[PDB]
Amino acid sequence: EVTTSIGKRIFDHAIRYPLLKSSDKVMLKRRILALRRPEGQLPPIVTHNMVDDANDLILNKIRQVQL
Amino acid sequence: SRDLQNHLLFETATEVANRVGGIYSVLKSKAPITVAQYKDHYHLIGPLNKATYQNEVDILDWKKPEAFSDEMRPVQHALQTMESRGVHFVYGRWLIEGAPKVILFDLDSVRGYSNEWKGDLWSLVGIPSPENDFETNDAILLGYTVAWFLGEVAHLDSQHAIVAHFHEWLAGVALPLCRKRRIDVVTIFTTHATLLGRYLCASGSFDFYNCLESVDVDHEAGRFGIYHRYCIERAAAHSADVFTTVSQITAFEAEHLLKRKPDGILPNGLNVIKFQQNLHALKKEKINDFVRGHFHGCFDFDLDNTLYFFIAGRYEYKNKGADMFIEALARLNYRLKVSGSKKTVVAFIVMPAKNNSFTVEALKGQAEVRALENTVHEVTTSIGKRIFDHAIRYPLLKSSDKVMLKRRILALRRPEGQLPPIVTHNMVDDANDLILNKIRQVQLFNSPSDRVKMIFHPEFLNANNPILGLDYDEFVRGCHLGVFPSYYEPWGYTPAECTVMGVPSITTNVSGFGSYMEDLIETNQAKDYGIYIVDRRFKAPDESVEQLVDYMEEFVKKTRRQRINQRNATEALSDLLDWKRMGLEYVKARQLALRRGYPDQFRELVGEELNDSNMDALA
Amino acid sequence: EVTTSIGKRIFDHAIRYPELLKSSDKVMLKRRILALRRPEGQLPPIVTHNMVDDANDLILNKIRQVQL
Amino acid sequence: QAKDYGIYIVDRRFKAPDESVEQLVDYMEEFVKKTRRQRINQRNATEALSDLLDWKRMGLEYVKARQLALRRGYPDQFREL
Ligand SMILES: O=c1ccn([C@@H]2O[C@H](COP(=O)(O)OP(=O)(O)O)[C@@H](O)[C@H]2O)c(=O)[nH]1
Repeated sequence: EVTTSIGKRIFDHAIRYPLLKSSDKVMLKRRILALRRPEGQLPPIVTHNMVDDANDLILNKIRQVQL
Repeated sequence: SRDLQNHLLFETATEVANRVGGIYSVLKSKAPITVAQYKDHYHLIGPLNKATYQNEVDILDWKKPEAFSDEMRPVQHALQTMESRGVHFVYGRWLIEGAPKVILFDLDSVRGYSNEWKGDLWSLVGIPSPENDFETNDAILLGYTVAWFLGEVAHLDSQHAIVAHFHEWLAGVALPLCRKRRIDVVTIFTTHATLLGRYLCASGSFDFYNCLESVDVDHEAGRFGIYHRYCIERAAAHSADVFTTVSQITAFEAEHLLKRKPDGILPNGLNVIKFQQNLHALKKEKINDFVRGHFHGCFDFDLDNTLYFFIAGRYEYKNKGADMFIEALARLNYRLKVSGSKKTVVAFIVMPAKNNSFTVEALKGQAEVRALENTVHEVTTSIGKRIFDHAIRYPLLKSSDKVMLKRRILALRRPEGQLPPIVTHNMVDDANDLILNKIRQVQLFNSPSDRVKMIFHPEFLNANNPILGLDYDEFVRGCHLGVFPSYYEPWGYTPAECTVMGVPSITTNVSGFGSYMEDLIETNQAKDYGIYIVDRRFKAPDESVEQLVDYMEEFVKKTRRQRINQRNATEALSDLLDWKRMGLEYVKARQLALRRGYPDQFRELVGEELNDSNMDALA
Repeated sequence: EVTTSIGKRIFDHAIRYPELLKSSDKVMLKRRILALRRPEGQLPPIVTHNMVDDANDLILNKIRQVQL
Repeated sequence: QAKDYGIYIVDRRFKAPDESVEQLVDYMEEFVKKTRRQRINQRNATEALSDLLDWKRMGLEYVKARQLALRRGYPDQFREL
């Protein structure tokens, strides 16, 4: 959204002769905050909730080899 | 010599920088209009929600001298004081369209004073209330802190006069305080619904809008446990110079239930340009796609000649009037059989419920169709090449193709006298859920004799729904008619945003929105502007129901070109609803406060004496 | 346009259970083919353009002189 | 009603050569001065007038011309029918 806005502003200037608005910064800065990692929290090794997590063979191996 | 012209604003409620209700929106959508008027002299104030606040707020260091101008220095110093005394607060911009500056009061950093304060309060009124009220404690801690902040601002500032606006009882403690301390600020109070009003239509039943002149003064607040709270609300309403509500209908409760005719009305705007290729024709097709795989196996009708009706939002079964909708609907089916009509209505219900995600039965549908689609598409671009090639050389269905088509069709069969469902989900409490129960009773089971089909999707829509692949704003543009026949609805953003999206909607004169709209359009031109207002105040409940059914029949029985000219008029109405116009009504109320508080300073400014007894009166 | 009808037609049949080239289409196709016939034993050209000195232009005379 | 449904009929039979020109300039000037709403409506009125230009209605005159021609060639023959 922010970039096709830049697009129009740029192209328009060019077409009349002879970039980031505030509104934009406000929303980008929000999208970034939205993305923060909950403090020493690590990228998961599963993508699902495991019915029998503590026993599942694969997670157990991954845990042991410490990745 | 406090300045009336170049003056300052402080807006407070509990929903600043943290969603809790709909006020978070109102204040938010309002932002950029109000920030344009005031720039750095506008400040939202509210209690800090230590969880959400960091995603919501750009945290700022107010201590730097650049953090306020020389003119606004006083607030800096009010804050200096405010930290000195061990109150802590977050200062910064709210991260929303408008970037309005905000003050967030750590209520923990003052729970110390709690006892002296919870004390000073009923001893400024009556008798205290159980510690079983995390709500009012916060309400109070907040009020006292805010009052305290205003005192200091009025103490240190003398350039500008200060308007302090307050939304809803929870942020209304600060108000008695300001009268009873007689501090040099002018106060406005907006209720977004009465507290007494919510409880009375809770379970039941009192011809609410009818027998409320005739309602027990206090005892009624007493029996509901709401008594200490009513008193804050009542206390709040009376202390402010200006008393307001959001809709004409809400000012009828306000007057009788809190005993003060509101000096006006602040109806909720939207920023229209946040809503405004043919969209309708295109989103309709994404709906179509779900209707196809939902009615798979038994598809007896023309989607070319099918109308989409929807009701949507928080699952208030009777206030939202979902009762009348499912009812008006069964009746509409009746009428439509008799007149042997060829049209078909699929009605949607988008109210969230306790669920276990999508019925297997439903995911097979939107799988097998996505499947048939691919095959049909594969078979046809094959035909394409074979045809074009023949043509290009001068001077259709292969076997391989038939084999696979015939499979896709078998895949789609209906499990023998099995009927298209009325839900799309597995319902946690199916046999009790109010909506299914109604649909069952009026016997709409999507029988192929039925001209009205019912579908209930007990989840807010999200775009990557595997079944109904739309954002709700897409789903709306997609439909034909929105039906929101409410009982209790102080404003009701749904019908509003629905209208703004250029979709015709049925509303009711007991709906905040509906009331405002009735009192806007000249009665008859309503229907043709694509707003149907259904009277649910002066008619017999059964009379109303029959009026909703009338409006429905009218809509069905309409030529494509008619429908269009209506839609067009509802787009044209969208401009009436933008903040730019509803925002003047806030300026009317503040200017009231600025007068009533500084009358001679006022009469000196305008050069003459104007009427103060009511908002519009003064303009 | 012809084939995406054929699509719609097949897909509608299928979802509706229990020469698909409708002769409106059959016509417009019969037409766009005729539009392609090469005017009596004339050959696909060896230039795309209305050359000026058509006759004395070197690249051409050599194509003709090798009868391509 | 012509103006609303999209047809400006400039008078060029009666009026001057020149007084027609000022009437063309009128209709144009009139049209420019519409806001972008008034316009979208006008276009909606126009498209609606399409239904009166269809052969599916206009043809009925060709249907008459043919009938009259029969009547006329076989007058009493026709009278029976
Ligand atoms: O799939 C949906 C359905 C509804 N809504 C929103 O739910 C909110 C509730 O509407 P309203 O403010 O009128 O309150 P309600 O009528 O739900 O009590 C509205 O803003 C809708 O835009 C949504 O975001 N997604």
